[PDB]
Amino acid sequence: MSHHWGYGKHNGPEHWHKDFPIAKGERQSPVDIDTHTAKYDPSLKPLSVSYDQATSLRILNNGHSFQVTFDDSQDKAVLKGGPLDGTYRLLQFHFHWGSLDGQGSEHTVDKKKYAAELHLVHWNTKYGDVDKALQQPDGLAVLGIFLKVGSAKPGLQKVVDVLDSIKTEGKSADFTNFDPRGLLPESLDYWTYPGSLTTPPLAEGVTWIVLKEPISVSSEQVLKFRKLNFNGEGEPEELMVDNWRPAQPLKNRQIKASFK
Ligand SMILES: NS(=O)(=O)c1ccc(NC(=O)Nc2ccc(C(F)(F)F)cc2)cc1
Ligand SMILES: [Cl-]
Ligand SMILES: [Zn+2]
Repeated sequence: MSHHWGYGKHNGPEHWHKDFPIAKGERQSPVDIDTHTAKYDPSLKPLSVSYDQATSLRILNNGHSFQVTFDDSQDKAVLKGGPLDGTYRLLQFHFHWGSLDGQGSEHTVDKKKYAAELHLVHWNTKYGDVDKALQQPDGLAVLGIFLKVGSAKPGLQKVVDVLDSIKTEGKSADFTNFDPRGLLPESLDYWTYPGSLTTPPLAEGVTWIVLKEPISVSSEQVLKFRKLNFNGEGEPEELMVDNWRPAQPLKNRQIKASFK
């Protein structure tokens, strides 16, 4: 609540700049996507999402989200095309969500907040490892996908099923043989802009690719997210909800759209 960065009144996003002054930088994320200002760019290529050989490893409650990690030693699950130059390897995905269904997303669309947001995090292979990539202005690409409540997303259910085994900070479980293709919406139409990580260290090295089409997840799926805990085992129970950073100033940036 004050012993480490987080999302509460005493350690949340308004405090982060003290340890990470780039929090007040020129290319911070998330942002509000004003759909009427975004520019259709007919020269953007279709996004290429190649996840058929993805090799998942573990699922972890890291005290700020839950995250599924992948083997990124080789080009297995990669993102290419769109605004990207070269090849970006999938490292991990995680979510941000709310306490109620009208908040939880980091990006907004014409100020609209979604119930949650999925981030599929990739790094640029030209830098050899993620640690080096994190120091570059084009080191990372994050594919952001909004979640709204509707019918269940079948490809999310194996994630939901394991959450009770990682309730508290520091717990992990085996999470091999998970196929992230099951998390995507039908359309790959997107907005893109240059930004940052949305958690410390807030590094300004991300090409954001935010899909226009949300996925629908069921009420029961989101309720299971909201049973996770921020705290470690034995500490006062603080439900892991509202683990989202609000929109940051756009400053000197243009958001581009892949679609008219
Ligand atoms: N919310 S967001 O999508 O903007 C976002 C925020 C923070 C990160 N940070 C990392 O993935 N860091 C990282 C992972 C993994 C490793 C490894 F263990 F592999 F070296 C070393 C660093 C990514 C994305
Ligand atoms: Cl604390
Ligand atoms: Zn994220």
